[PDB]
Amino acid sequence: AWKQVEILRRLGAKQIAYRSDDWRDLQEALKKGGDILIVDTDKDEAWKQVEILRRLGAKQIAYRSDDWRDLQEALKKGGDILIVDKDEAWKQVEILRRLGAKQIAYRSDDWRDLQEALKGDILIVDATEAWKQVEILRRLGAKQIAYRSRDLQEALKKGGDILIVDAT
Repeated sequence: AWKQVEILRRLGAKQIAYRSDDWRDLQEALKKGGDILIVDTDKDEAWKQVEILRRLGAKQIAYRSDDWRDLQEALKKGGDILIVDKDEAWKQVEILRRLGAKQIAYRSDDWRDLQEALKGDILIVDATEAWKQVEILRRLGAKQIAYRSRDLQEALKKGGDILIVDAT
């Protein structure tokens, strides 16, 4: 894994995101220079990993949950980015924004649902002209375009602002 992030940052990757079940991966990706740490699932254990990473010196904390009652409590414990995963989501992100959230994020594998999220947002993409959705959202004026899991090398050249890496 460390050899794979080395070549990404040796390429034009300036922002790298990490996420896995073992917090030791979070704990040691922070020494490897990981820009952003994602937290995924138990509520109590999640907010425990937030208070420690903030004290471990993490510069960018991210929390993800479907229940917007759970994403408001991570805001207080140290979460810097809220990842919303639904027709009330536009209202769900409205409460969070008007509660102090400066960085919100929506994630989906369809740019139709991400353009709809354009109304501080991150436009996370799940993938499987495959990695060509960036040139669209960039033409729509997106400022933070993230990419999540070989296309990672390609989506960098396309213009993905953030890359997201997982377990194993």
